[PDB]
This record gives sequence, C-alpha cells and structure tokens, in this order.
Amino acid sequence: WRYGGDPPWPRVSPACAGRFQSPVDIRPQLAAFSPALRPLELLGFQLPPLPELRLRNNGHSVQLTLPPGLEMALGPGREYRALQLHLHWGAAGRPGSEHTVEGHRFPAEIHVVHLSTAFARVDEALGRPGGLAVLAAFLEEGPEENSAYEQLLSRLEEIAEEGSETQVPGLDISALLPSDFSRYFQYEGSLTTPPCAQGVIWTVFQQTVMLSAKQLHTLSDTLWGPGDSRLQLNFRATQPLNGRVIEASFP
Amino acid sequence: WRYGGDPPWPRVSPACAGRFQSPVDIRPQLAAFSPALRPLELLGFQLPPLPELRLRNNGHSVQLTLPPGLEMALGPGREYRALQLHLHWGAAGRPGSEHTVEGHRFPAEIHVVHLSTAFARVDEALGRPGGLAVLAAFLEEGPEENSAYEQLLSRLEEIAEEGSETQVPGLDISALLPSDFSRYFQYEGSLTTPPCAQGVIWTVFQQTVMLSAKQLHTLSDTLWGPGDSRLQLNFRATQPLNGRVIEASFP
Ligand SMILES: NS(=O)(=O)c1ccc2ccccc2c1
Ligand SMILES: NS(=O)(=O)c1ccc2ccccc2c1
Ligand SMILES: [Zn+2]
Ligand SMILES: [Zn+2]
Repeated sequence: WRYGGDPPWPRVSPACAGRFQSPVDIRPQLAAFSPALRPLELLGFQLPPLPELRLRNNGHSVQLTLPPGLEMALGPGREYRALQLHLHWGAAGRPGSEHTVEGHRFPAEIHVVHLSTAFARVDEALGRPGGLAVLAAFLEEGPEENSAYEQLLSRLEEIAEEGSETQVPGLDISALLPSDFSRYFQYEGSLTTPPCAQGVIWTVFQQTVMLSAKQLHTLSDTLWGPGDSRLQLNFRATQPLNGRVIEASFP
Repeated sequence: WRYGGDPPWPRVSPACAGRFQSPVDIRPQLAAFSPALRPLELLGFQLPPLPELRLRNNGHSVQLTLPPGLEMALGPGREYRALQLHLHWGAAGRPGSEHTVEGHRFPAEIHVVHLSTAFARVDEALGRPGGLAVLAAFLEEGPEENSAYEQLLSRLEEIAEEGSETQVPGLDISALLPSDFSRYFQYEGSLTTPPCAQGVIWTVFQQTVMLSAKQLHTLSDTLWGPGDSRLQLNFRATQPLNGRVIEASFP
C-alpha cells in the first residue's frame, strides 16, 4: 500500500471502508465539554541514554520503537503502554498534519501509539473498544530550535533510504509533546493506515509544539519513499465524523 | 460465595478487591454532564411469544436467558447484543437495589447484561474495557400492577427451589425499562458478584419503573437460595469510586 497511489486501501483491509475512521476535522465550536476528562498521566517516559531505541524509515513515516515501561492513563482505570511514535508531515510550503482544526492543516503531527493493558498484543486489540490509544500533537513553526526534536531530526540523514533504520539514544519522550496535559480533544476513530481498525481512542492536544523552519525542512526534505520519490505529504485525507461528537476536556 | 454469608469475596476472587468495582453510590450533583452521551438504541427487544425463554433460579438471582437479535448501542459504532437479565431485591420492608442515589437504596434493580459485538464470547470480553455493558434501572413501589413484570413475577412460584428452571413465553424486554432512554448515569466498573471482572460499562437510568407492593413482595418472598435459606437481600455493598467521575446524559 502507498499514499496517493494504489493498491485501493479497502482492497488491502475492509476496515479502511468503516464509517468511523481517522483523522477528522476538529471543530471546537461543535465539541462537547466533558468535565470527566482529567489531565493525562505519563510514567516512565524520561528514558536514559541506554538502551538505544530503533528509528526506522518504513517508507510511509519515521517510526521510533519505544521500550517496555512507558505507562499512560486516559483516566482512572483507562491504562495503556506506549508502543511506538511516528510523524506525519508535508513538503516545501505545504502543511502535512493528519487532523485539521476548522479546516486548518498544521505543518506536521506526532502520534504516540499505545496498547490497552487488557491486551498482550496489537492483533488482539485491533477493532476492540479502547484497545489502542493514540496521543496526537500538532507541530508548528516557532522561532527557537526544539532541542527534544533535534535528537531525532539530526539522525534522519542516516535513514534517508526507504526501509533503513539506525539506533538512537533514549530521551525524554514526553518532551516531544506539549507541556499542557489537561487541555485536549478526544474521540473514537481508527488507525489511519491498513488495516484501519476502529475502536481507537484519539486524544488531540490543544497546545501545539514549536519546531524551527529548518527543523520542519529537515523533517520534510530528508527521507525517501517507495520508488525514486521523496517521503512527503504522508497524511490520510480527513474523514467525516458521521455523527460522532468530539469531546473537549475544557470549556 | 453467598450474600451476607462467608467466605470474604476477595478470598473467592481477589478481583473483588480491584480499585474500580460496582455497584457505586450515585451523587447527581457530582455527576459530570457530558453532551456526547446519546439516547440509548435498543432494537429487536419486542420478542414474539415463541420461541420460549429459560427462566432460572440460580441461587443468587432469577435469570432470564435472552435469544439472539437484541441489539443495543451506547454510541455510534459502539454496539452490543443482550445475553440475559436478572434482578436484585431486599426483604419484608427492606430495600435491595445494588446502586444507590445520595445513599438511598431502592426496593429492587433490574440488570440487562450485554456483550460487545467486537467479542465472539463473554470469556474474551471479561476484564476488557467495554467488553460487557449492563443497563440498570431502579424498581420502586407504585399504585398499579406492572403488566411487563407480572409475566416474570407470576412464574417465580414454580422455580422457588435453588437451581430449578421453567420456560416462559417471549415478552417485550424493552417494556421492563424506564420511559426516557436519553436520561442516564454512566461509569466503568465491575461485575457485582464473583468473578468481579472490571471493564463493565454501567448505564443507570435516571427514571425508575413502578411495581405494586404485592409484586415487590412476590419478588422478595417466593424464591429459595443456598441451603434451606430465602433468596433475599441479593445485593453487594456500594464500592468506592477511587477517582472515577460518574457521567450524566442530562444537565
Ligand atoms: N498512523 S496511526 O493511526 O497512528 C497507525 C496506523 C496503523 C498502525 C498499525 C499497527 C500499529 C500502530 C499503527 C498506528
Ligand atoms: N450483577 S451483574 O453485574 O450484572 C453480573 C454478575 C456476574 C456475572 C457473571 C457472568 C456473566 C454476567 C454477570 C453479571
Ligand atoms: Zn499516524
Ligand atoms: Zn446484577
């Protein structure tokens, strides 16, 4: 499978034709304030330099495999473990976030994918209610260099080739995410690549993360994908809410 | 295990000492209004007279086995099939609801137990978040005979003995539930007997159903339980929320 070029995605996984897919356009006006949504809690995200982490150009994103030990709670009794994180971006002058706010596409987006601590494996969690949880944050142009992101961005040149990987030192994974864990959107959706299984809880931060224009250029300009093509605009088309209500942790 | 007997339920099932157990005390003024909570959808609940349904004294409750085809949705794509329903009740002038409202115990309580359509079997859903969903309604004393309940209450006579069962005509299961499907409490908890599995979504109707004094007496006074005992007071004490916020579908 590929972005903007066959095989159709439903031919690959029937679930890519589900009614309740991601990503979506968030309209803060139409979002339901629910005071039940408490601040997110992360434990174990401040990793030491060893052991090293695998960072892979899988031809559709740059993915960092996370170690055991990273615990995330959406609430009381809603407990997850982190599996991996990856990035969606655009191209020169073209934004590449997957979610949009009131139609606005941001330059890039980070996904931290988590498994419910009721399941031992992704294959058991797929399509099950709350089986997987993704933390999502927009990346926007700022005037400073983000030093958290520099640790990963400085290594992209080593994995320029499609299907290439390198080992990188552990780092504060929570420093790749906004500082505000209390203000977010939450809805139920899908994986955004085959098999596009439903039952995924998406949590989308209101606060964005700032990278420098060069950082965003390094992200969009370094990696290569299927064929002799740049790895760029690696975002799925926005999917209709189809009657789902997006909740907001804030009024 | 027995009710108000021994052993200690944590000795039978250590799961019964989990942090997120049911039932709970609902305090409506501390409930969180979430507008995302939609009206419950129940299709296929209007059963014809044939085939007949199994009604069973199991020593802990009276249990009606439900056929296939009773579909329930808590939201969009969050679907369930009804498996069975059973009751909780007190004794001569003593109430026996499981859930309580600001400390008030109601005469009796109906539980309609459903299985997520993402799971083929109950044993796969046990302990998984959203695997099971229970619809709970309070039964209160009213001036009139309830004709839906009479279909069950009039058959308790011939299953008075622990482990006896009878076949009853199909009835309209939705006629046992309250008027307004848009008005309910919701939280995540447990089975209220061993094995006390967590991940059960509890929906408690705001509105009650009314039975005659005589009907409530028939419920509390007809059935025999473990040993040469009356099957009465078959409820579990209220359990601490431990940071869980109870949600309300109405302001
Ligand atoms: N881009 S995504 O929704 O965040 C995504 C899509 C497909 C996956 C398949 C397996 C594990 C994690 C996955 C994450
Ligand atoms: N009272 S309850 O929470 O509705 C309850 C208790 C024990 C069960 C055991 C097996 C299947 C369903 C069950 C439901
Ligand atoms: Zn992604
Ligand atoms: Zn029950």
